[PDB]
Amino acid sequence: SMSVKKPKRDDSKDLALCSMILTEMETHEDAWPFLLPVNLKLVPGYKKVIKKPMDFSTIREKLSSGQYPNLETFALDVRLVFDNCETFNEDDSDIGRAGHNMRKYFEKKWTDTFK
Repeated sequence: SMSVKKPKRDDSKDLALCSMILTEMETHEDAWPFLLPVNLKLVPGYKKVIKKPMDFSTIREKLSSGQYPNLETFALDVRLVFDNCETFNEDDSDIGRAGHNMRKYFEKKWTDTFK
């Protein structure tokens, strides 16, 4: 509350560390469905169904330009990528499996880097 604060966690490396995670997600062999925004002209149903499209290149530009206020807003966008994927793709599909794999890969890096 006013003039009552928990001890100050060092957040000075968070930007660099999110960048490293994101590089590791970019270079994963199963990243290919997620590298670029879904082409809304060429994929019927995407625009109407997926209310907030998100992809790794868009996260990279947001990260690089100071549009994440803290590491939690960064994780919310990464998770959005996988939540969108599950919304649109059957589990038993190459893309559906890719999204589960990448979400797992992310969540472990997230826990190991920050928890």
